[PDB]
Amino acid sequence: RIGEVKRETKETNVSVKINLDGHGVSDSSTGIPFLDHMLDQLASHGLFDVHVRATGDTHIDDHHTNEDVALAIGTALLKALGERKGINRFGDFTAPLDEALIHVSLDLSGRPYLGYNLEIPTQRVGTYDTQLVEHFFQSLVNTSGMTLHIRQLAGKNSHHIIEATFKAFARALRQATESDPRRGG
Amino acid sequence: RIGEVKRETKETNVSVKINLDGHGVSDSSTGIPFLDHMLDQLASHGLFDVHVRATGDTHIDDHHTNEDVALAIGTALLKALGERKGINRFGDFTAPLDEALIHVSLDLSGRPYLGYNLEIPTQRVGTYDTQLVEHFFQSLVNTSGMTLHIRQLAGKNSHHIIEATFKAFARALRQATESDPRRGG
Amino acid sequence: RIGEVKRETKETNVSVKINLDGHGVSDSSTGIPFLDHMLDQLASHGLFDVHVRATGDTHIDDHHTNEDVALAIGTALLKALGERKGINRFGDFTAPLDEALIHVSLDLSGRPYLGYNLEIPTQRVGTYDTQLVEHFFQSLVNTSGMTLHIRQLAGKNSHHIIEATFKAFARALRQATESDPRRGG
Amino acid sequence: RIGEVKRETKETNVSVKINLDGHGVSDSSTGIPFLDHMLDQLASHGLFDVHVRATGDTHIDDHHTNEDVALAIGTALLKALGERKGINRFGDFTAPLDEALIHVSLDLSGRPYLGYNLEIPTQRVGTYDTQLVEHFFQSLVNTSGMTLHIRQLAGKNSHHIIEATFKAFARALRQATESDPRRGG
Amino acid sequence: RIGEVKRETKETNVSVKINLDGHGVSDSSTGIPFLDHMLDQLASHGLFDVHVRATGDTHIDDHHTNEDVALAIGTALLKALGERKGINRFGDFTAPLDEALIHVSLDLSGRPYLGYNLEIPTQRVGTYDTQLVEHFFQSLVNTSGMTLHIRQLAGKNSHHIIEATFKAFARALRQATESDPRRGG
Amino acid sequence: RIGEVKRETKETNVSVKINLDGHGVSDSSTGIPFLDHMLDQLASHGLFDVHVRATGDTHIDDHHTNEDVALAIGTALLKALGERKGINRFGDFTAPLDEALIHVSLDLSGRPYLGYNLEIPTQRVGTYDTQLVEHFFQSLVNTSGMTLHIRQLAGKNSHHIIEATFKAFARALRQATESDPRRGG
Ligand SMILES: O=P(O)(O)C[C@H](O)Cn1cncn1
Ligand SMILES: O=P(O)(O)C[C@H](O)Cn1cncn1
Ligand SMILES: O=P(O)(O)C[C@H](O)Cn1cncn1
Ligand SMILES: O=P(O)(O)C[C@H](O)Cn1cncn1
Ligand SMILES: O=P(O)(O)C[C@H](O)Cn1cncn1
Ligand SMILES: O=P(O)(O)C[C@H](O)Cn1cncn1
Ligand SMILES: [Mn+2]
Ligand SMILES: [Mn+2]
Ligand SMILES: [Mn+2]
Ligand SMILES: [Mn+2]
Ligand SMILES: [Mn+2]
Ligand SMILES: [Mn+2]
Ligand SMILES: [Mn+2]
Ligand SMILES: [Mn+2]
Ligand SMILES: [Mn+2]
Ligand SMILES: [Mn+2]
Ligand SMILES: [Mn+2]
Ligand SMILES: [Mn+2]
Repeated sequence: RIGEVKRETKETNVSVKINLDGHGVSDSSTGIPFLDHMLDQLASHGLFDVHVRATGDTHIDDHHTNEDVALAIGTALLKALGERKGINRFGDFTAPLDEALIHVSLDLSGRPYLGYNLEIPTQRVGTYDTQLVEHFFQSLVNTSGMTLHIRQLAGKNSHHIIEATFKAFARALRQATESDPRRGG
Repeated sequence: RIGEVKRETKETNVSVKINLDGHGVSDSSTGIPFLDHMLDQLASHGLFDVHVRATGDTHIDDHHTNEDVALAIGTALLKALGERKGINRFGDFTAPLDEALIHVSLDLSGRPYLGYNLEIPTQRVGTYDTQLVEHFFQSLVNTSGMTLHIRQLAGKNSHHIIEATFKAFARALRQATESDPRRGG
Repeated sequence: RIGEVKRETKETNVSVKINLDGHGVSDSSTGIPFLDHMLDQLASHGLFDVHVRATGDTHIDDHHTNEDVALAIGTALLKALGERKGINRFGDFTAPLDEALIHVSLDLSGRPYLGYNLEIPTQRVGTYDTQLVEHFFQSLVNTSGMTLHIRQLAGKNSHHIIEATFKAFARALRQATESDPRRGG
Repeated sequence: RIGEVKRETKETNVSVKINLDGHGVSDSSTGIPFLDHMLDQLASHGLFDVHVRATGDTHIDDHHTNEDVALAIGTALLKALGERKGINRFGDFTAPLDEALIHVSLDLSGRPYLGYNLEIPTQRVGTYDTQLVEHFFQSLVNTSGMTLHIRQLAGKNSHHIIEATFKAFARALRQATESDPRRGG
Repeated sequence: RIGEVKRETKETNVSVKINLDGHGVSDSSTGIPFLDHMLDQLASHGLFDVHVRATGDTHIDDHHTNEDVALAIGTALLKALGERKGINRFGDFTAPLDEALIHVSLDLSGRPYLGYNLEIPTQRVGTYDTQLVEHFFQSLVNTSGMTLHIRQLAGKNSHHIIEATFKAFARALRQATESDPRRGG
Repeated sequence: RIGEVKRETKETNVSVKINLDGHGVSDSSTGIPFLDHMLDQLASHGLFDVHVRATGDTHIDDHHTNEDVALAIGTALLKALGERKGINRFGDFTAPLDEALIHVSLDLSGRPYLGYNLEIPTQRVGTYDTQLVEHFFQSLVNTSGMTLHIRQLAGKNSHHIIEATFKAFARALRQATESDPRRGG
């Protein structure tokens, strides 16, 4: 079960491929290094094999090369799934880091939606603009065709809240499409 | 594992049977057609085989023929279970529709309770009186002997909130009694 | 410039075709008659030729046969456009009815968004559920791939506010894609 | 998989052993009888085999013999686990009693934390000082090395809230370390 | 219709030329790269041919080399126009990006004014100081001799609000001076 | 009295050694230079001999290489102490910088706790993320096994508040364990 999408514009050049049924292998180098620590989380905890290579204009702000990565993961994930048959289709999970809880629920059925209730106190994490985290999941929703609710329940630390939502999105994505129920189709 | 209850009063005539271990088959025609769309949800997502035939006085308000359907599903579900042995007994699940989250938790152990926190903005959905949804689960609780907490977390659409709680009740009922733990009894 | 989409599920059967460059001709019969008065407005004021034939389950609530009409207009409108070249791409317009102003702005470039600020006082217009008007434009946005801002500026009348936003959406859709600028491509 | 810890000070004398992979057997007599009803819950619902023998100074307040029990369960649970390999590592669960919901989430990875949001109305349950329940889980966190979030969602009954958090901690501890994912190590 | 202004002080060295009647060609390299992405917008959407070469002291803050660019565009734009005859003279436009609306209105008649109602949440975009955007249009107003009202109507994203006002200023500047009415002079 | 801890993970490589009874000598180079100015303060004012060598991934945010330094100082400090005998065990001190008072109290007896009441106005000091100062003392508490209360009493300057708490922690750590009372053991 693999979907691979290449996509190149005048701003970015994005190469994306995902094995949906796989192991904790990860090779994914974007132009900004903080996404590389977050795409490790949906490889080791979601047990996906994700491969991202993106070259973009970080000479200017990082908004352009974060859209085109997140848009390409969704088109690869819509192409990874087929005619949706024999999957659980519902993924819900909550995951603590230190002091912080995120609850992530998702639907993976045609219709795109993003509910976003996180509030990050600081404006940069290391060098990541921190207003792009909602824009990562907004771009992932619009091409994958999924409903997604992300809710913060506790916690005040910028590196801890963003890493609690990428562990909880990974565990709730391998519960929806990766696992299978008792029915056949 | 089947329980079947017939029940007839001067107002209604209700025939109800449930296969608790079954597939996504559904034949259930009540006097009001909007329940028929909701009992489809606890057949396809709960993987139950539910059979409801009710004839009642919809010449007057629909309050009378909604009690006697919901009372008969519970007596059939108490008769579907036996001496409760080797079941998980706890069912919790949250399920998104577009913009709306419902969290449903349940207990299935003797004691009846209903906590209800939904707030529906409109007063009719198509023709369904919308004040009967809490009364559906109040009648189902009192005969099944279960604790039930239903909590709205987001969402403003009458057809979306009621369909998000009948998908989440179904997935949380096939987690409590249908699945079995590692112990035998 | 024509796009035609047929779409049939277990609930509805929808046939939709749009001439984007056309005249004020209109033949469009949905299962609910109040949409037929509103699709007249995007034919005579938008100068589109829209043809809708939908058969659906109005035996239950009208939510199901309003999605599948609005989803099919968008896929027809994405197929009416091609590689977007030589269009204005921006459509903004405000249109009064009696006492009521709606301001509609749109983008037609890939990314879907809906901003909705209307507040209708009553719950039915004639028989139309009135909570579906936002759901009409939510379904039209997700398949057409357009940003859409709809803002109420004045007015308290249910038939006047909904008819002021379907005149202003029509005039702002024939300004974006139908008219052409001085450039060639 | 067994860890056994003996620990004796001038105040208490505590003997603690836990089979982490086991059945619903329970023999655990502390000096105060209300802990004995609560350690039954993490034996039958968590499917652990816990053995506690503690003799302490209940001639004075029960604060001293509740620390040393809860400190010894954690050191036994850190010794029950080894090099943490091939476990789910995340345990989240919510469990109703009558009218009361507790949501318990946990992490079991090195770092200790306790978030506590319960509010018990009365000051004694039978004879248990009721300000020690947070101190039970504070002592269990500091030696086990786990993050733990405990959140009350409803309910006003002292015996019902404390028994809803010891059923939900047990089900969320046999989900984190007891169950195993599809990966090997 | 071309105006070209060279201007050099002890701090900056600015070379600016604008073809007002032209096409979507753009070669404009300032010392800070985020202006280069914004001056692309008034070339492709305004259909102007703008040429900016500025060398300045970005060894210190960027306030000095943003004034002298914006002051030189206005003197070039006052020299691009002549005795104002046969132009529309009024330019108003609103332009959505994702979630954000800016309404820009302008006058181009002698008298300088700037109304500014934007509120940007963050303090840097990539490396641009974000308090200079109002100072860009304040310097452009004082030399061009135009009234300018900029009003935010929605939106919370720093890169989206600033790019929605440079698309709407461009479309409202090619409506005022570039297009011509039915009168001759 | 020396404890030395080496610790290496996939992210960092930390070498830490502390002479608890020593002089004002300091050689400690972490990957981020602002910790090096703060570990000078617990060498000259605490009269400790601390040696830290850490190599970590400052290619991404500094959160990872600040945990593993602070975790290694605590394990070295627990190994510096032995069976705690003949020490004062209580350390309390308040220390002014310009306009700012911090009161630091500590316990060094088994049980870990951190109370943190500082509020820093800015978000970076030079390049240090400033949300990590509480996370420094949270990691130092969990491995050393000490209670620690840090309270701000006055002051508004980011470099002055953080340097007032590292002078007051040093003087309160050489009062607890370094000095000895009149008793022998
Ligand atoms: O969760 P872990 O312990 O497996 C490693 C984390 O990814 C690193 N971390 C520590 N604090 C925040 N992130
Ligand atoms: O959830 P689906 O997409 O399987 C079909 C829904 O039952 C129909 N629906 C669409 N909006 C509200 N209900
Ligand atoms: O706008 P008109 O006058 O062309 C006809 C309207 O469509 C009918 N109407 C009158 N009030 C509300 N709608
Ligand atoms: O939950 P049960 O019914 O298995 C027995 C309970 O432990 C006893 N109880 C009844 N109310 C509060 N506790
Ligand atoms: O508006 P577009 O899609 O033509 C390209 C934008 O300029 C890039 N962008 C995407 N988000 C914010 N800016
Ligand atoms: O406290 P001092 O004067 O010994 C030197 C300080 O460490 C340097 N300093 C001056 N302001 C803030 N820090
Ligand atoms: Mn964007
Ligand atoms: Mn991390
Ligand atoms: Mn009743
Ligand atoms: Mn439905
Ligand atoms: Mn819908
Ligand atoms: Mn009308
Ligand atoms: Mn205590
Ligand atoms: Mn009890
Ligand atoms: Mn200035
Ligand atoms: Mn841009
Ligand atoms: Mn951390
Ligand atoms: Mn200093």
